[PDB]
Amino acid sequence: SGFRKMAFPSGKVEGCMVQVTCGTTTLNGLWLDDVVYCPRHVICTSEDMLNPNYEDLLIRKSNHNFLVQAGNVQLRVIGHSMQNCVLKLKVDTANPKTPKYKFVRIQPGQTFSVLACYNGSPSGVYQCAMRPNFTIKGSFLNGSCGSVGFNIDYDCVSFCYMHHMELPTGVHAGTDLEGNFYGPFVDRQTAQAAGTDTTITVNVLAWLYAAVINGDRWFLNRFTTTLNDFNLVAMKYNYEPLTQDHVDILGPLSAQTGIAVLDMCASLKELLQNGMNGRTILGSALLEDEFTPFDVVRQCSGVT
Amino acid sequence: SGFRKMAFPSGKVEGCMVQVTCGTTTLNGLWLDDVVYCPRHVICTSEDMLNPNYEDLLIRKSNHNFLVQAGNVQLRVIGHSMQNCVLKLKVDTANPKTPKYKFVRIQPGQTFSVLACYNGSPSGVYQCAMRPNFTIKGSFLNGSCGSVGFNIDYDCVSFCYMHHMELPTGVHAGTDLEGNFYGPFVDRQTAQAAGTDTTITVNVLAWLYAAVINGDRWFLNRFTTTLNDFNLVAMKYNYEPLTQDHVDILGPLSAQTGIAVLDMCASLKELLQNGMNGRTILGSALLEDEFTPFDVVRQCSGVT
Ligand SMILES: *CCS(=O)(=O)N(c1ccc(C(C)(C)C)cc1)[C@@H](C(=O)NC1CCCCC1)c1cccnc1
Ligand SMILES: *CCS(=O)(=O)N(c1ccc(C(C)(C)C)cc1)[C@@H](C(=O)NC1CCCCC1)c1cccnc1
Repeated sequence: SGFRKMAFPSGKVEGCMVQVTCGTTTLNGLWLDDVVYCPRHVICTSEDMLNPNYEDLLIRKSNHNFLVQAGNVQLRVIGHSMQNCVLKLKVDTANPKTPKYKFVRIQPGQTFSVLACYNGSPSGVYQCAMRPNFTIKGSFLNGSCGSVGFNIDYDCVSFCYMHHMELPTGVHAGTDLEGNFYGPFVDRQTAQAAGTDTTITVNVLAWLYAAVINGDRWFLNRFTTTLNDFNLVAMKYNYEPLTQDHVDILGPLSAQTGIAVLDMCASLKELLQNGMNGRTILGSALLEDEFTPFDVVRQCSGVT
Repeated sequence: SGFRKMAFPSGKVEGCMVQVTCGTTTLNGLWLDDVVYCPRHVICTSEDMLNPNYEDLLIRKSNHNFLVQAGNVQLRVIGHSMQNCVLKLKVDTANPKTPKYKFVRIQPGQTFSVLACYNGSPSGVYQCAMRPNFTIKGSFLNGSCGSVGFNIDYDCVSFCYMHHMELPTGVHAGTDLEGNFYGPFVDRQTAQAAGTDTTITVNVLAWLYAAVINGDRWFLNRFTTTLNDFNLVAMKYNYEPLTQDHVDILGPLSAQTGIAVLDMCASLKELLQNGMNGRTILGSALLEDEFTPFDVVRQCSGVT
């Protein structure tokens, strides 16, 4: 019993975080095998941050320009290349602590653990979701860029996020580890605004199923509904359209609670139309949408 | 910028979790040096769980009765002793991964990271607080007992909590690692109820300071107040009395925001008396009290 925002164990990832310094800017890098990954804006000075030419900046630069430290260990740079918005530093030493790892590009609504780091040193771990506008509401201070988001599947670490920047909004944008930004963000000091943030409807339903599983079931109504009828009310409150994919994915939770997906959709409709009236669900006065159906299954099943 | 429920990196602790089996019951144990710590109710059968005599149950038991596994590694038990509600198993092999560790008994309101485990295998990490009634609202399924709560100070792991039981309430009770329960809980299947849970006032103030630091400052009023005047309204809403200790501890946050502790107390009073009116603070429609002043400082400072 109980339901909490739960992050994956960070142990496998802790051993992969290095410090990358290039002149004045210092940030975090990911050391996997004989390659160190970090945001390419490590080569920028506050002069060039307004509209940098990264290809031209990287040309004015050789291996020994870049300083990599793993604690009290200095790594020799054997090569540098730019992959989109990510710098790849080839180093002499393979990381002895390199886990079985994949690079994955996650979809909006999917969740991952962030190991927040400063000077290649892990400070904390928290769970967060890829917002539909391809931002994340994370916790990053200066020097946090190069902090990575990841999932653990079996013994295999899926790296899905590398932190690059804060938008004047105060929310966060980053890349997959192939250096492609999530959303339409560029690595320059320019007027960038995220789109209308919608609510991840399939995640809220997952969270309501978690509430039912943990005895909190006051919001359960005596109605049902249809996808069409529901999606009309979803659009109204800036909720993501609910798909036949999403109903299928909620099947396990539906089966274990004996509450049909459409019945829970009717219960959600009433909450959107009538609010909570000072009531709480799993000790939240708001509807939570940063839990996937898989997050809820894991925590309500007991998956290692 | 940004503010999240952040757990410590779990890496140092991941390497200390073993599986302890004694007959039918299997749970988690903590392997530090040549000692394995686990809840003593591993020696119980559902026969004796109603009113066990643990001294008499432990007497009907020798070293080879207890099965300890570190993955695919079976440890020889050289000794067993009972320390209050904790079993201590002396083993042949010292844990090579044992970190610098302390056992601390934390005070109500203090926070710690929980590494939730099943079969000595870490499943997830989350932050939680010692409630004033000495319970925690955690996330534990069957087989989670022996899961530990900890803080990281410098490179030193402070173990403060070992999970023992769920109360019919659905909240959790456990011990320090010297086997003394937090609160008045006993390790038997009996009608145990936690006391009136109060709100950790000093934590809510810390959280409001975090809100101000992250630009969310609509609730800031044009009044001030006194400890006495405030404590009268605190008692009314089941909030913990605010001490001259607590005001001193909030000093750093007061200094950095330029908001006197008593001004923030006046802002809190209005929220308690008038509610939020459908507004949010750091994206919560409720007042959060599971962040200490030190948690807020760490996350708003950048402490590794
Ligand atoms: C990653 C931390 S940072 O301090 O390096 N940082 C940052 C500065 C400049 C860039 C460029 C891409 C422009 C070279 C990236 C990242 C800041 C940050 O995002 N600053 C922005 C600049 C635009 C206006 C809003 C602030 C940062 C601060 C806190 C957390 N992450 C990043
Ligand atoms: C620790 C998990 S458990 O399944 O072993 N567990 C538990 C059962 C019995 C005990 C005794 C102390 C009575 C021997 C302790 C722990 C349960 C649990 O707490 N069960 C209680 C029994 C009283 C009535 C409410 C349930 C447990 C379940 C989920 C999470 N933690 C513990």
